[PDB]
Amino acid sequence: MAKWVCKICGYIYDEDAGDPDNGISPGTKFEELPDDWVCPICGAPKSEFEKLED
Ligand SMILES: [Co+2]
Repeated sequence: MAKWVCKICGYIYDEDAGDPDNGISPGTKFEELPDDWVCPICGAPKSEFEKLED
């Protein structure tokens, strides 16, 4: 699946890994993350992520 980078801290949201420590199962698309999910490292909102693709 796709990977997204936090433009603040460099955390990679890997859709294949999800974010289970914060309620997100592996395989959850970025678009499907709750609106108020934040970067688990720096706390940045979803707005600050960019998808890693051309
Ligand atoms: Co971050």
